[PDB]
Amino acid sequence: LFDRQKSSFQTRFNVHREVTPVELPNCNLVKGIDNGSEDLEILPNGLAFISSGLKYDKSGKILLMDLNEKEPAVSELEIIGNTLDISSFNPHGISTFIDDDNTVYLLVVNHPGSSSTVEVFKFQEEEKSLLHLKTIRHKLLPSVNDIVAVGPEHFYATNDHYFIDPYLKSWEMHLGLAWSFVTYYSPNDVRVVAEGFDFANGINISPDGKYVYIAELLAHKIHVYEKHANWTLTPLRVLSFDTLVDNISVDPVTGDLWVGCHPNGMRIFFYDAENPPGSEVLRIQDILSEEPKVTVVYAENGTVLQGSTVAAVYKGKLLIGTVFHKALYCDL
Ligand SMILES: [Ca+2]
Ligand SMILES: [Ca+2]
Repeated sequence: LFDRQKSSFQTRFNVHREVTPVELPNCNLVKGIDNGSEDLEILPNGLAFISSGLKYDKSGKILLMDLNEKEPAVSELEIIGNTLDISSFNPHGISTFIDDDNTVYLLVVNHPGSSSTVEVFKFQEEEKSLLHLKTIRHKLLPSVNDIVAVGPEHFYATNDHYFIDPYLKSWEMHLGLAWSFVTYYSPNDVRVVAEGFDFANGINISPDGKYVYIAELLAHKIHVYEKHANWTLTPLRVLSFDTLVDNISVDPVTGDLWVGCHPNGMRIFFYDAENPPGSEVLRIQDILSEEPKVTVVYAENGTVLQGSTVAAVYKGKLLIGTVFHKALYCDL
């Protein structure tokens, strides 16, 4: 006789939340993005990569925007290589890593069918193209959501579920088992570095490499860890929010986290065109201090932008992307 399941479900999914709008000046929908912009990452030179076309006649693709232009226009990056099947390319989280000779690597979570891999590409800037280097999969990478690169083929990955089969995983989620987990992957060594998560989702790292941040979507929490020289993670603190936190970006200059969120779990998980999900963007400053300063920078009911997952800032501008629909480019 335990209504505990119903009340635990109602809080994880935030079932009655209604967005308090927070407005920005000069918001423009990005021309050419209509099939999602689930993750994005901006380089220090202002080039932004965006994954798009995620599925749970328009393919998965990676898009490029040059945010130094006054009206940035998106372009599709061509994938070259014969080691990747691009017909099933279905991109999700992404990360970059810039090596010492200045080579830019792009890592992309890919879901061909219901499996996960991480695809490593080298960015060829002049040609506007991604050279495929390699496809990574692993038994400890069953259901990958996002990664943060710490080398050309080294990364921490979140897995949003423990199970791969879609029936199993959807039950796994509804029951609140919280068996999802985080994996450190390298050529030499692959191991679980944290576990027990209710829907681990965004992940990122501080600019000095000392701290890893992990979003726990359905617990509405961001976990902060100290990252050791040997890649171990030790819990340092946990932030709680009243919203479902999706992808984390890090401002390289200050270290602030910028977070894409879903106010209402029902509207994002149980989709319908008559009642679309809204959007919400959080800024988090001084995440190690006694009180982190948390600010809603943008929030709206979804009549302009539906289902924000990610946001990042570049030179006074905010770029926001979503799981399945548009993207928004605003003044701060
Ligand atoms: Ca990412
Ligand atoms: Ca995500």
